[PDB]
Amino acid sequence: QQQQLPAAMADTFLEHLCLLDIDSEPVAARSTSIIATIGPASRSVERLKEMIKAGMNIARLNFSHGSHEYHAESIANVREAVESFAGSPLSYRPVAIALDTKGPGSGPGLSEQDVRDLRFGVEHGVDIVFASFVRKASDVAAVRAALGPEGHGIKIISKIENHEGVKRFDEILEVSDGIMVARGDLGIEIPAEKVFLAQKMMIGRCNLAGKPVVCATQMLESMITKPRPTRAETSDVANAVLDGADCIMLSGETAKGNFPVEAVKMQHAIAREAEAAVYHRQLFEELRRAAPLSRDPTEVTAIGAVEAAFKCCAAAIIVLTTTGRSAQLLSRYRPRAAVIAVTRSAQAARQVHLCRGVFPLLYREPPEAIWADDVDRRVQFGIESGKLRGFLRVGDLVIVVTGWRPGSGYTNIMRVLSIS
Amino acid sequence: QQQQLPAAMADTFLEHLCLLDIDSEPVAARSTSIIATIGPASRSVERLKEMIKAGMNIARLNFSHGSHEYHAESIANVREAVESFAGSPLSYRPVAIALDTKGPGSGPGLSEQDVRDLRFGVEHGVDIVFASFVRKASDVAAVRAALGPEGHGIKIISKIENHEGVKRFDEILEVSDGIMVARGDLGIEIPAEKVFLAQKMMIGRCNLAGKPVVCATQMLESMITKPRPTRAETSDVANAVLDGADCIMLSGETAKGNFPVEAVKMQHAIAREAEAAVYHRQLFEELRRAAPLSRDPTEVTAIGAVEAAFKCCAAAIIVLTTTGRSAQLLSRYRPRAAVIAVTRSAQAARQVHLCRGVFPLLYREPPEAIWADDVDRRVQFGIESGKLRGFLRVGDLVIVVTGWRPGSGYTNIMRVLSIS
Amino acid sequence: LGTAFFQQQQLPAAMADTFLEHLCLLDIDSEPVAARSTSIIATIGPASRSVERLKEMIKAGMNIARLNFSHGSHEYHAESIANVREAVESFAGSPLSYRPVAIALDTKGPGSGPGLSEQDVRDLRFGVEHGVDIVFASFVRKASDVAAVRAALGPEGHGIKIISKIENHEGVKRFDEILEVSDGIMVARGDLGIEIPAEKVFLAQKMMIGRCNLAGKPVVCATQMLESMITKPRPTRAETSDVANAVLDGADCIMLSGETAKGNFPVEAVKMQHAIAREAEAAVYHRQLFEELRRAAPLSRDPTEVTAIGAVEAAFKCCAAAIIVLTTTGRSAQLLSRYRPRAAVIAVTRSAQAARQVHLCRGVFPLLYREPPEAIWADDVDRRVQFGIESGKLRGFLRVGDLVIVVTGWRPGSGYTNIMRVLSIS
Amino acid sequence: LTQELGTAFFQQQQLPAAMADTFLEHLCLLDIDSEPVAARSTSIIATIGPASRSVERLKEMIKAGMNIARLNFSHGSHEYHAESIANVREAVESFAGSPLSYRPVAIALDTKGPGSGPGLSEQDVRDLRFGVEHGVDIVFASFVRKASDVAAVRAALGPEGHGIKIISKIENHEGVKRFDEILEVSDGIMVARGDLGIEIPAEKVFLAQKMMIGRCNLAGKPVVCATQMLESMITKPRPTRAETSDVANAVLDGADCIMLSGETAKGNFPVEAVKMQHAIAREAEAAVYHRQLFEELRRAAPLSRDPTEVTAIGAVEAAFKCCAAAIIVLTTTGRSAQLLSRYRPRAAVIAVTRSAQAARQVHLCRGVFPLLYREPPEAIWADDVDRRVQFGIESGKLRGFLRVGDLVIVVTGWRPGSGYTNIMRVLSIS
Ligand SMILES: CN(C)c1ccc(S(=O)(=O)N2CCN(S(=O)(=O)c3cc(O)c(O)cc3-c3cccnc3)CC2)c2nonc12
Ligand SMILES: CN(C)c1ccc(S(=O)(=O)N2CCN(S(=O)(=O)c3cc(O)c(O)cc3-c3cccnc3)CC2)c2nonc12
Ligand SMILES: O=P(O)(O)OC[C@H]1O[C@](O)(COP(=O)(O)O)[C@@H](O)[C@@H]1O
Ligand SMILES: O=P(O)(O)OC[C@H]1O[C@](O)(COP(=O)(O)O)[C@@H](O)[C@@H]1O
Ligand SMILES: O=P(O)(O)OC[C@H]1O[C@](O)(COP(=O)(O)O)[C@@H](O)[C@@H]1O
Ligand SMILES: O=P(O)(O)OC[C@H]1O[C@](O)(COP(=O)(O)O)[C@@H](O)[C@@H]1O
Repeated sequence: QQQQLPAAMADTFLEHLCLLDIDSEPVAARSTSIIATIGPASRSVERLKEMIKAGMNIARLNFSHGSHEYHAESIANVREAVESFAGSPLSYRPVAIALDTKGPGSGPGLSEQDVRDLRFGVEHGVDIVFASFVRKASDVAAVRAALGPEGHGIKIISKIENHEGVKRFDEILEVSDGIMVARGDLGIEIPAEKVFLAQKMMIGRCNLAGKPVVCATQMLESMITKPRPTRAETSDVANAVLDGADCIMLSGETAKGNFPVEAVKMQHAIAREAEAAVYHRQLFEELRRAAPLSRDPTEVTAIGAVEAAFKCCAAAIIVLTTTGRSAQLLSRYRPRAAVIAVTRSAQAARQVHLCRGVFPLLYREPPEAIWADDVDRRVQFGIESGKLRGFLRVGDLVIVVTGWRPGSGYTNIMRVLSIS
Repeated sequence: QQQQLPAAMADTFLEHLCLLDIDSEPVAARSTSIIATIGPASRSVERLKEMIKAGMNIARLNFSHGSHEYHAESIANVREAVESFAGSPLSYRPVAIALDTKGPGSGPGLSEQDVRDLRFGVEHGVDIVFASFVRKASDVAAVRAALGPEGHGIKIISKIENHEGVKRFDEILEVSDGIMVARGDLGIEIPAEKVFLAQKMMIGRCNLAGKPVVCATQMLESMITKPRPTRAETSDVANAVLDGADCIMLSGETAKGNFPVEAVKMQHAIAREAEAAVYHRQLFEELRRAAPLSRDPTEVTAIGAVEAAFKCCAAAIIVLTTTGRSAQLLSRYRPRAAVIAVTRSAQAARQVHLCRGVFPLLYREPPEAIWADDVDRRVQFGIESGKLRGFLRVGDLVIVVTGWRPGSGYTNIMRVLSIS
Repeated sequence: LGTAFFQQQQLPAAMADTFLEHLCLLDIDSEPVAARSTSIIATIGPASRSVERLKEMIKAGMNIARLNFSHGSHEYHAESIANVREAVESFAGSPLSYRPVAIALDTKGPGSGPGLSEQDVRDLRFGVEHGVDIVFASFVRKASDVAAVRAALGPEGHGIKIISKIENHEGVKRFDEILEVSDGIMVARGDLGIEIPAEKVFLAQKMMIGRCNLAGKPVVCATQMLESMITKPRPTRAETSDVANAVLDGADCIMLSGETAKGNFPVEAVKMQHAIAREAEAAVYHRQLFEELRRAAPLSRDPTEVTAIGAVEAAFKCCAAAIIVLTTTGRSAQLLSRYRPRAAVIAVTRSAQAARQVHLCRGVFPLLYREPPEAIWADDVDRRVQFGIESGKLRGFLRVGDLVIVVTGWRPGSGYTNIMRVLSIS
Repeated sequence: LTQELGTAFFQQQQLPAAMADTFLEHLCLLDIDSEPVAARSTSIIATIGPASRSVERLKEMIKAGMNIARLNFSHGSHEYHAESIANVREAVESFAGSPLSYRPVAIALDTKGPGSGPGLSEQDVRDLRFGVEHGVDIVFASFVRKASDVAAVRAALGPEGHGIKIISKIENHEGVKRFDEILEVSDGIMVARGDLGIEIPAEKVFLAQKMMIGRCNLAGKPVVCATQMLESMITKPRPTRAETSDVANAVLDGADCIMLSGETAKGNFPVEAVKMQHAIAREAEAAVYHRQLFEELRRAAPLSRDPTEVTAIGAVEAAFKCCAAAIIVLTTTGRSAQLLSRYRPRAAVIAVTRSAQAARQVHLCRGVFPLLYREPPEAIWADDVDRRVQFGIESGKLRGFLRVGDLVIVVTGWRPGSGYTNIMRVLSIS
């Protein structure tokens, strides 16, 4: 069979490793979202469109370099390239816009420049903030305050860049929306030979907590100048996916390199192969065993849907979401099935890329008179969207996750549907 | 906590054994159905009513002793005592009627008397047939043929009573509806020291097949004369439940003994305690791992519902059934939650006692004009009944299993309900 | 390779990856070949006082002889000890087939008051004077009760093993403190089934056996195991079930109280208990049992404990017929037993008391070495090795090629075990 | 007063992370402050070239932890490689003054390959005969595609080259497909990712690496991870975040050896790359989840009636039970040490042998620390055995392996000869 299914059927992880096949082509859609740093090499509207077609999910704006005028233009080009595909909603791919802060610099609270960068992001409608150099939970609260009452929906991903941040990780993760393993600065503050330990630990604690985790810095570094990466670069990218990272990131690879689209395509290729090599048998059992009991129907429905999808090898789990939460809760159980999130919120659709295996679609049509009808219309939108994108074929089984009443947090239904 | 919950939380079976508490009272309803052999000591309509209140689920008619007139009278008195409780529809407990055949005696095929006995059972509306001395799959086919065209809906439980029956078990189970470990005759054909091996093997193979299994003969033998059983008798009963038997049975204990109701009450008491001592953590994992993948939504919904019920420690899994199949498929995954089956079929309600943890409700209310309304009215019937019988309290969580259109084999929905 | 050995003593059922597949692979035609591990304790009464009949019970597999001091005078029980030791030493002519038997004293109990009853003090002093090996302390409810029994033994009764009978609710609740100070536990289901609901007795049994297995201390299942056999020649289906399940639960010993003491079939009950125990031992799922027992056992800096886990692991790897261990106090063999190997722990000791007492730990087969000590200890141990090997070649335990694990020490005495060595037979 | 000095232990070398019941819990328990204390297991293979040819710099590489010296026969004349052998052996035997701290180094020959078309290359025949004549210990057979290719290399060595270990470099798709037959006839495998990354898609190389390492771990045969491990260190003093990651992951995957090519052969930081590979490998070994690794390795290993194999599993089990500092094994061929290594113990497998070749070759097995016993054989073998055993104890005492009060597992045999191992004995230090 295909997509490492004989390797996934193995009773032991050693058996699984021995059953890995280079000829077993991956068929599932690429789960681990790609974050591309936008710079001179990736700012043109034609090239940005190419990167979207290549699989860029999030666009990073590094506020360490660049003026507010430069970054406002970065956003416009990004938006314009994304919106050119709006004419065909069944194929429109949303892209999130993230702001990577410059950092507290001198050491104390939040830098004055960062307050001005954060209020700019709020004004320009950014979805995610990569908080540079977070060392404690008070640093996160300061960033949340710097966004104000308008920046409430914006996701805060804390960049762990030093030893203090690693030690105080649990308090930072509790108050953050997710973590970024910013290996660049981290490789300097702590010994370079200990960085993998911090990466693997953070990814593990994030997987345990259900919160997104981003692997960052020098993933395909040689591709800035060369058309093909090193054997260690392909290895690192594949291992970040195998470790359980929700996102993979490109810095100078897409910002100032000669091969921006090629780095995106390469990251996509490796991530797709690594996802099929995931030992879901033990991964799901351990994730389920580790997850505490829940009396929230959204969480209870998530584990039931993931279990049901595993049983029939469901091609996708279509979930109707409003804030992204239902999709995030399905993602935490790491299913082999694609979590197709259908939401009317464009912000939630962009943000849900931080979760692994979540494929957002934006329902652009107005709500129907009968809620039951409007719900079924969105389920069909996700079936039609997944059919033209290759996710679904006729005769496939899908798990459909819905709620009992309109509004966020009412998810409670899982239903087994047969395609067409 | 109560119902061996600290013992169930343990990561290892040894830790589970060490965590068993005598003071941890069981709270869940008694799953393992009790089959009581009706004889002179239990013929009384007055006494039958007491045994129904004591927890008798199935009434066995041993055709080795007794005339057709004697047994048609026993059935008439059983049904009289059962329909006396039909005034309260939320608390009406259905009882199945089983016919235990005399056996092939000599051997050319099915005995001449058995053909008459089987024709009688069909005419008298029996639900289950205990086929005595089954040695091959041809023996089962002969019994099904004997049940003519009318009797095609009677469940056939094959009594494995000899060495040939044990050897040819897999072919017999494939054609049977379930197995009875008839240890009486079995303990004579094969060495008495090897009977436990055959019992444990058959129960294991039946659990793996999802088919019911009955433990029979000398379970509380001393209680025929004495008011209290031996330490080995309580042990055997508890161990049959721990082994994974769907049903426990009383022969002379209830048919000709001085303590018929007391034996039923005692079997109930032991079974309730043994069910709380079940290590569901490994049991469910092994049962799930062993069960093959399925493209049947009834099957897929069952594993999703059982997984969702474990996650929240759901009070009960309310399933709407017609043939009892949906409830049986939930039972095979051995949930801690009570599978409350809500059916309009009187026969299916009686027969569903063969599956462990299935609590049937006969829905006598008239069909509503709108099917979705009728489904919800039936779903609420299960909630009303369980809540009345102590199964449910307000604020509890239940897993509700339904289907997309009316008619059997369309089950595909699992929905997390919060009581009242 | 062993052709018939593939379908043998539930080996296909033991090879299974899951316990459910293990249950499905159990075969009635797979005859057990290994020696019977779970020791049998027979209560000696009027039906079993006869020296002639005692000899039959020894040949039938009785390992320990119980003296119930609830009935009988000191003269009545001293005669029993003489009858027993007489039958015991009748087989001493052939030391290679010499089966030692332990003598246990079951106390009457504290009656109805705080402290050890006055009769119990006399009974315990009697046992010390008569050289009993084990004491079944009736109605133990706390760790102070055990200390009182140990004090009543005095300076002479130091080697005597104290098995605490848990017979009531207080004893069940205070189990961990009682086990810490006891040498082992008896699940005295008779009295226990009265103090706590009869439907909760199996819970207490399974818990105690589990905690004893965890602690490495012996555990005895007692009362009404083959109760119907007091009057009838064959037991009930529930009785064979209970006996088999006690073995499957992990009990080191099975007992016959009243089934041998006053029943028409004393030898037949012993033979039946032996037959069931042998079948149940082959049905043990050693794959998960050993993994769980190893995982649960704490790490140790004691070479006797470290050697035990290494020897049990080595025996599983090659399907060693037996693990021959050279003990002095029965500790090295007890430490091997706690890891529950499929191989027979053949204990070779010069201590007659330790040889009798080592019956309390499951799978331990004691062989009293009567030959005199050689001038060189580095010669003595090597001859003590061959003594145990030839007892297996006589008793059927071993055949040519049947590899064995040999457990010895660096110097002679108590607790200097540190060597495990893989030996090939002939 | 605050007598918890065993709190410092159990908190070092990822011991809290190793004690976890689940692999997720293990990942969550990994600590950057938990310093590794055990000796570095995964052997380092350094490619010798212009940057690493001087005897002076070779001595620093040996002190930095180089275990095997690779001679790439794709570049270089027979005169150049023979001079490299003299410079290497000269630098190695400079430390022979203290046998209790002498570190042996193996010499490997990496062949040029069959070139353009089937059959063993004509240059390779000359190269292989040269290696035999010059006493090489290992041969990295370039571009092995089937079991016949291995047999051709074994034949090309001749009757003299019988002890030489043959590590087959899997460099193409055919080699990956026909892996099981190649491993059966090879002494070990090299995951030569350089050539491999060209023959098969670059995104599928990790799959081939992880599969090969897994099958090698299953078979008990050594496995080497090769090509671009610390590539940026050829020019820069510090590696990339992906390079440290890849090195650590090769160890975590279960590779017995890690390798440096241009990194030491033609780079500006040869010693620094060796020191860096050592640093990462040491940290990655403490992060190994031995709890499931040992259970899976034991479960997967077939039952054996060979006492050498039975003693190995018993010794590894006994070492985990007491957290033995080291497992001292007496070996002649290196087989007893290899069989202990396959079960992947946390204890250091200290191999004591009188064979200089076996001592060099035993570096291919992970966690095997060879010490060459130069003392003369005693008249009675019985005494001589417990003095070679004591040599290992005194060697560990000096080399920081053994502290007083520690426990060691000692693995010996019943008679002098290969494969006669059958004894495991628990010894307390000093
Ligand atoms: C304490 N001692 C002496 C022990 C005895 C037996 C075993 S065992 O045979 O390996 N063991 C049997 C019990 N199961 S299990 O409980 O998870 C269970 C798995 C099923 O698949 C299955 O159908 C039924 C059961 C089951 C359920 C409730 C009570 N009883 C059995 C786990 C596996 C031990 N494992 O570790 N310690 C063990
Ligand atoms: C949540 N995330 C981060 C996870 C990722 C992957 C897996 S997994 O693929 O099932 N997983 C891989 C790691 N092994 S293992 O560590 O026991 C190991 C078993 C071997 O047989 C073997 O050859 C090598 C190893 C091994 C690998 C890395 C470090 N030290 C040892 C266990 C099984 C997870 N299981 O639970 N959580 C998992
Ligand atoms: O995933 P979230 O953010 O909790 O919200 C998902 C919600 O979407 C629905 O499926 C559809 O309802 P809406 O009309 O608000 O879109 C709800 O029933 C469910 O609560
Ligand atoms: O258990 P069964 O035989 O599959 O029957 C359950 C059936 O009953 C329902 O739950 C309700 O419909 P009806 O009771 O009107 O047949 C169906 O949707 C489902 O297919
Ligand atoms: O059973 P124990 O108390 O652990 O002792 C076993 C003893 O066996 C021996 O191998 C032999 O002891 P002896 O020569 O004194 O009989 C000792 O080294 C060890 O102390
Ligand atoms: O590693 P190998 O080839 O199995 O050799 C191990 C051998 O070493 C010894 O300990 C000593 O052997 P030598 O005297 O031949 O060196 C043997 O008893 C054992 O058989």
